[PDB]
Amino acid sequence: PYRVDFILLEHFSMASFTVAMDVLVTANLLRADSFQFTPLSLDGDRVLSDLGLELVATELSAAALKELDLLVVCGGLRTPLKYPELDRLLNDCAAHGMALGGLWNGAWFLGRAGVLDDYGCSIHPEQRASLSERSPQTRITPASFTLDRDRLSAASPNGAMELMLGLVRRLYGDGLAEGVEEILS
Amino acid sequence: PYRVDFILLEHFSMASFTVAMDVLVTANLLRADSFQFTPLSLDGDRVLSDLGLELVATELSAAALKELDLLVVCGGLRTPLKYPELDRLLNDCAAHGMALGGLWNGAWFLGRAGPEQRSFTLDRDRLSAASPNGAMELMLGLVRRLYGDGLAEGVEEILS
Ligand SMILES: [Mg+2]
Repeated sequence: PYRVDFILLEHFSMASFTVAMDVLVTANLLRADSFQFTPLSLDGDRVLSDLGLELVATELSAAALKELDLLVVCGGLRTPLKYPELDRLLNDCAAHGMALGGLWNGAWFLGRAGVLDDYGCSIHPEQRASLSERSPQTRITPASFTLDRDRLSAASPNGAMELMLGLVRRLYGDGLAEGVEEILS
Repeated sequence: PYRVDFILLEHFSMASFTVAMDVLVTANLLRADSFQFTPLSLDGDRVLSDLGLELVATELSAAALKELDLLVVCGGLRTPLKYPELDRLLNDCAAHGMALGGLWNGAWFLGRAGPEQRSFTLDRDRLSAASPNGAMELMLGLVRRLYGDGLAEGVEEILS
């Protein structure tokens, strides 16, 4: 069971998050227990999305990240660029051997944390300039998603759907991913 | 501001419900105070979506259904075909002319009045949709009607 958790930041792109989840759930629909996932919050059991809706989430536990294969930072247009704690948290997750990710502008955070050094990534245009300024060793891919080793990132909802399809393809084959796509699309 | 409220039933289609909300929030981005909305629950302040995620909602209230210009029934595949209160309450809302709608198979509950056979359709003041994509056009038509093709076309360019 590939374990992936999503850190939902305030004003996170709901469409980015829900489409990525759809892919992982639909994958399970055709192939049992392929993925285990959990929405996570840095502070609280509720996170507000860019749609005004709040989602219930588990309060992140530095310890309970240990059993993870992938930690994804979910941001959005109005997502505040703070959360200084994410820097050592992601660095340690990177040291531990975890794959790391970001939707919409989550790559900005992976960038500041120094975990995209000599890696490609996708990020929303609004934060492209800052990401390059803070992380010179990070390359900006001229496309909506990026699958570079253990660094997965997307700049848009569609990029996020392709990103998780890329993940499904890399783990269980073109067969499952192609099947997942048929249902969703 | 036009008022639309969504009743989220257990296992409701998240994708279906979210894209609908996207159209409205987006319209508000292009034209302030265009819409107002609230997710509603028959029991508890939390509802399990079809994706395993739970959204915080507001428990349904009759006295509240006074400033509502539209009410929608959001359902999903594994959603149970029950909820008795959906007869008195729906008919009561129709008893006020109030607009009513349904997403995915939330039209079935509409059938207790007027593959769950029983993508979208806008019939006078009774809206419907049987797919996430149908939910999009559904709310786009709502905008096209209450505000025109201009604002409606603008929203369509953003979501995609
Ligand atoms: Mg720092």
